[PDB]
Amino acid sequence: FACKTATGATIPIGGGSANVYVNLTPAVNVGQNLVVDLSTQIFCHNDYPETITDYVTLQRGSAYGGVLSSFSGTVKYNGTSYPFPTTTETARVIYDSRTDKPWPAVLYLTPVSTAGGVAITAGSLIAVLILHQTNNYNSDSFQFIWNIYANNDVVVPTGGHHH
Ligand SMILES: OC[C@H]1O[C@H](O)[C@@H](O)[C@@H](O)[C@@H]1O
Repeated sequence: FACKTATGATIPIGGGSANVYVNLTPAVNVGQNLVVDLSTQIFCHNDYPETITDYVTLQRGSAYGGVLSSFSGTVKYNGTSYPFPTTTETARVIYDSRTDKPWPAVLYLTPVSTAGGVAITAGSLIAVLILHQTNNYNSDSFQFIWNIYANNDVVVPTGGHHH
């Protein structure tokens, strides 16, 4: 079992870490959800599907930068919504093919009530997600650590008399 990003960063058998750079909607209005769909950027495969079934969860997710300071939200993993930051492991997804399959993780993040102005800066680390892989074959338990960086600034528009 190993994983890669659409841009070509890889994490090999046994786990490791990689960086994922994401485009974000540049203005996230109050009450709205900024959606970070990692299933278009992170893909994984099973190296021995004839004999081994791989089980993959989101084990932990932490918030950073502007997301930590100015957003609240959830992570939708394989269709079920969990808190984000996430300290409790999710249900599992089965990987059973040598063909790359998306990792079905999507962040839904809404600005907190005191947000306003620049909330996320380009290049900043905004999230870390731990993909946990086990299987039905041996004792392997591996962590694939995805560092999620913003490709662009995100602003929460404000009102007032200054524009
Ligand atoms: O993907 C099938 C199998 O491949 C390798 O042996 C290791 O990555 C295992 O942990 C995994 O279960």
